[PDB]
Amino acid sequence: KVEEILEKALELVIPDEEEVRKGREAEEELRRRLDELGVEYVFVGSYARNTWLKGSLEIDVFLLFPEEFSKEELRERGLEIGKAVLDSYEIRYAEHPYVHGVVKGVEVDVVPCYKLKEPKNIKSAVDRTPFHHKWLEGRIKGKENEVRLLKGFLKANGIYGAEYKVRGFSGYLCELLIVFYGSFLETVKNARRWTRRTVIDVAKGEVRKGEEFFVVDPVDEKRNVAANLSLDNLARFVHLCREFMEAPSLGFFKPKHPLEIEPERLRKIVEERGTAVFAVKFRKPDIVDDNLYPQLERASRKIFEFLERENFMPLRSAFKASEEFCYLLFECQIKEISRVFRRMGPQFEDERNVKKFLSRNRAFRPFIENGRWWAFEMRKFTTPEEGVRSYASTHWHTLGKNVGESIREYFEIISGEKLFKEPVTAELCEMMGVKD
RNA sequence: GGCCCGGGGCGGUUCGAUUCCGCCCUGGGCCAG
Repeated sequence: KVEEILEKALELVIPDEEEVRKGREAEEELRRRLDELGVEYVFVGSYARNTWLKGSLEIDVFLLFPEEFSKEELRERGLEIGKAVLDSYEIRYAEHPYVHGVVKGVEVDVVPCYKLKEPKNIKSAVDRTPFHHKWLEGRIKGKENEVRLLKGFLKANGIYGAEYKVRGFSGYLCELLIVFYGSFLETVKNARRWTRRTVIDVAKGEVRKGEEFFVVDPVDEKRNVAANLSLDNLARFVHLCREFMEAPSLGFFKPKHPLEIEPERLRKIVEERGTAVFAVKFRKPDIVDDNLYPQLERASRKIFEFLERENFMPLRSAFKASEEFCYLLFECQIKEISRVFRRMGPQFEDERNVKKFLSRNRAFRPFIENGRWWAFEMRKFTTPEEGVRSYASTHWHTLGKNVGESIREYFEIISGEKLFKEPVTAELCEMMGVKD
């Protein structure tokens, strides 16, 4: 039953003593190092508030800087500090560059920011993290394990991150929800009544109807914390809460096995579906996931849309990434359409336009039907693949700055066996609802 | 980089395009780190 299951679950989300101590001695050594240089800092993030999920230990140290400092000064002293304070350092880049490293074995993030009083005057998102901590540090005390269960849940089912690869619930959003509902269970029990029009103003301890799913930042009434959450993902969650409440289980907190299918079975299935299944392969632009994916979607979409307006009756799109390449997969209901198709002309009454409509020499001689003229034209392509090779070769520019640039220079369309050998059998099964 | 909203030019396609497919400049807003 519910309580039972949550009890054995705490064992998958709560970090064990050796993992907790390791983090401690790290926080310990790090505080020492920063103090021996006396820098004005503050630990924030799930580690600060002991809400981090077992296996995801990371300390996030924030360096407070005067309001007048020029951004550049913040990066330079920020880089300097991290340098002298870390065992190993490697510069990373978000809205502004920062340093990421390791101390006594654990991950550490060193982010520069402005020490400020009162939400406005914030220049970057980083400048808000400090507040979010101050606001969260007092109210979350005594619920960490709830935050954890809830993170483990979302993670287990692939919707925990808030980056563009997941488009799920950011950690902050998670804690914000525990603070509102009081515990994991109350959260799950209430999410079942969530709609795409639901608003959640933690600050006013209220819930209302809006024009989109909106969780208002306690610190900033205009910022939506769940801003990046995909409508579908929001759905999957509600549905996950309804199923969990109906039949609790520990399986909801255990990641689902990759479950890979032998290419031969997968070939039969597509044969059984009798659809056109092909992919568009091209070299992965060497860029960060936050830019790669929003592009892959655009790409997948433009092509999906080229496909349906072209009457190839697309059923689902999908994409995958690799160190090596990128695959835009598709499945159409039409392997081959006719060459002739009908075009709509003007109404018989409109002599002018009709005349011009007939000035176009065509191979088939247009006819009348229901008052207006029609014509028979010939397609430039007759299969989905044939068409996608056309759309891509000429519209690459509209498939995302980077993705589109790599497609322009090189890309190929795959299919058949040659396809179930590529590193994409998994997505294809998801795309096709393959089960068992 | 992506999304949203808005200006000024174009190209293609069409009997017919502000209205489909796209490209230039270009103003504001938002998202991820």
